[PDB]
Amino acid sequence: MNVNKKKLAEIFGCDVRTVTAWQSQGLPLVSGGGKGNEAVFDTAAAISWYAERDA
Amino acid sequence: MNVNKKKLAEIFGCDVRTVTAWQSQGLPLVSGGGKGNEAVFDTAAAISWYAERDA
Repeated sequence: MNVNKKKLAEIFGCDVRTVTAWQSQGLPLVSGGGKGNEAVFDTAAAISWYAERDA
Repeated sequence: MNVNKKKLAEIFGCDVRTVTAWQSQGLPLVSGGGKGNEAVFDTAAAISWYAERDA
């Protein structure tokens, strides 16, 4: 689902900054820029990415 | 974040029934029962479980 970065962090159970570090590592966003209610991610895409990195 | 089954489904990008099938496979719930706004899951626990399945 479409979520902002803080909501992504909450969903994953990580700090927000960890998501931004994940962006450095290839985590896709759906629409960009940065922290808070700016960068929008899709939960399903983040989970697929997450699962394909340490699974 | 504490979510119901339909919200877990939406987050993962699966049908609700896939979550119930995931429950058959060891997916932890935080508080149980069944479908819709009944069974409550934590997103971080579900993601950890999902990621540890097969990658």
